[PDB]
Amino acid sequence: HWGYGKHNGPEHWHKDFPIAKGERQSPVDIDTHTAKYDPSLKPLSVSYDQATSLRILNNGHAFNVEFDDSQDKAVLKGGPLDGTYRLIQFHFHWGSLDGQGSEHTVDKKKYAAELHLVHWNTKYGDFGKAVQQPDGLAVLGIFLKVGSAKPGLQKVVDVLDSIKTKGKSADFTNFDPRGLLPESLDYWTYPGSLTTPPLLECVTWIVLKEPISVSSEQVLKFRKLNFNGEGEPEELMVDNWRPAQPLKNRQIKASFK
Ligand SMILES: NS(=O)(=O)c1c(F)c(F)c(SCCO)c(F)c1NC1CCCCCCC1
Ligand SMILES: [Zn+2]
Repeated sequence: HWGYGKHNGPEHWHKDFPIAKGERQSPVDIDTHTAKYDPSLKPLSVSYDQATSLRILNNGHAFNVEFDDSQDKAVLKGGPLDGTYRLIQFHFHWGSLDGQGSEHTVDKKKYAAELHLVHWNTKYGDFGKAVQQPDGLAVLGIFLKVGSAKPGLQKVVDVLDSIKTKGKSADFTNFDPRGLLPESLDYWTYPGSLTTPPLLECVTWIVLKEPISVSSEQVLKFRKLNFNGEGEPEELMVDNWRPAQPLKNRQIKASFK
């Protein structure tokens, strides 16, 4: 039942998912002035050389690019993390207009979209068990602004026409997610949650400071996707973002300056 509309959208989620009002919900606004520089934070280590993408799927809420995570192929480590976290999928959240679409905000600024690369802590053996643990997941979030095209996104954008409606999927091999990163790996980090139901409080959030640029043509193609399934009334897949939630009793740490 949950979704992103007036009747089932973020302000309703708490009724099925009481943790919506919990103590470590995501996303948040990143107050860049109150984020504490922490010289003990390590460089983030992003090892995507061996990533094996499998499939791309429209689930009715967003689209997911899935990876084979049955061995240590694409991993995130260091940064604020202990251990090794395996990439399982990436997805995006975006707006009906370029002035909104990101879930995290930076001194209240919305970006056109936000990419989330979702990784799970290999000490919990699989993703289902990891989401039940307070350090189960590390999600790397990257802002998108509109300007020049991102060449390494085009393969994603071109296949979207083939997964237009809910439940459609396509083969999606040999996609390299290093094509989606910006130059710098400076980050903020905080303890938070999934941003969609079940809203589990299991995420170490790592949000890059530097956005990537994507073209208006690229983001426009995102907005041509549908929330409905084939042969239902067209509801464009836009504004699939959860707004900033109360920071509460949490500190956002910066890797830089
Ligand atoms: N937004 S997020 O990065 O915190 C996030 C996770 F980290 C998750 F681990 C999950 S669990 C599903 C894994 O495929 C999740 F749904 C989302 N959110 C969903 C966003 C909207 C569209 C539904 C598709 C799955 C991602
Ligand atoms: Zn997300």
